[PDB]
Amino acid sequence: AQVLRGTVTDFPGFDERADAETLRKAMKGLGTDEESILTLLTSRSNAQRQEISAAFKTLFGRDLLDDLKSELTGKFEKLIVALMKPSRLYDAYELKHALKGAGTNEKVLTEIIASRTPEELRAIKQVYEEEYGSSLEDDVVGDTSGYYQRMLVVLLQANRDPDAGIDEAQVEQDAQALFQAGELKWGTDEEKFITIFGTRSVSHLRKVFDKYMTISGFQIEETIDRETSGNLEQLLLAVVKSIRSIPAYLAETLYYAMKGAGTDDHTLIRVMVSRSEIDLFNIRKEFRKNFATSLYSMIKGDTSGDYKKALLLLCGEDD
Ligand SMILES: [Ca+2]
Ligand SMILES: [Ca+2]
Repeated sequence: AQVLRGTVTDFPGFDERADAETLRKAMKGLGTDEESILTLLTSRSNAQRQEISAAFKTLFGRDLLDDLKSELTGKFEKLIVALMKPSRLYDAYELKHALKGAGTNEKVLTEIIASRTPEELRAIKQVYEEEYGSSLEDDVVGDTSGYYQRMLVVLLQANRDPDAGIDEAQVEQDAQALFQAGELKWGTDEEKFITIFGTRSVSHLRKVFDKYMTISGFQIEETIDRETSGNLEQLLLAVVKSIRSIPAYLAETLYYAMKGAGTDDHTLIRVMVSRSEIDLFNIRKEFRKNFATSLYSMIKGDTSGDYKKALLLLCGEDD
């Protein structure tokens, strides 16, 4: 399919001492030059941002991060601070920040654990432990319940079959189980639908989604309802949608985060930063295709200020 790319890449002919001085010049004295800051950081890669941060410290004896936290304000500050976080630690940080006793944010839990590949989930599990000194499963387990928690664990095991010629018997039989499960409202034999959804391979599972509607008339997603359903049905839907296309799922997330009154700035920030160098371009295409409107335009009509200016640049084009 389309090759996978972000909207941010290495700045060619990058100078971390020159960068560091531009940034210093933009904060030194009363006031701030927010346009210099947002225009520089937005067109430097995460790796480069970290390099500048280091040149900052060596040529001025100050911490780049703190200076930005005292110079900057609001949603704008939140966006730049996110941009500066090492890409290796970003996903674990967000997981960690969501797991909070009874205040736990399941939406974030669902969204990162359902759209990340095994390779990515394994790395997040290594990093999390290193940083917060505890394993991710234990924290998930301690702050979640029911088959929701059980399915989070199966997926965290980052262990789903590799692709191979499909076994067409297994597909019909597997489409059958899921049909019945839907009928009984996803609240019986969880152990059975759970092994199917988190262990079968992506190609096998795309065949199954196909058999299911032949053998049922509607698409799996129509048996779940993304507004009222529980934790578990919400996970089931994210999983089905991410199987079909990660960029299509992240594009929908961005859409419901702006769609309406206000904006879910947290969600908009978390998806734009995190995917800027992976698939933001692809998310842009799906978005446009599926919502009949460019992402660039929705952001432009939902945000304002330097917050808006930096997000339009990360977006980096009108589709
Ligand atoms: Ca200043
Ligand atoms: Ca809105």
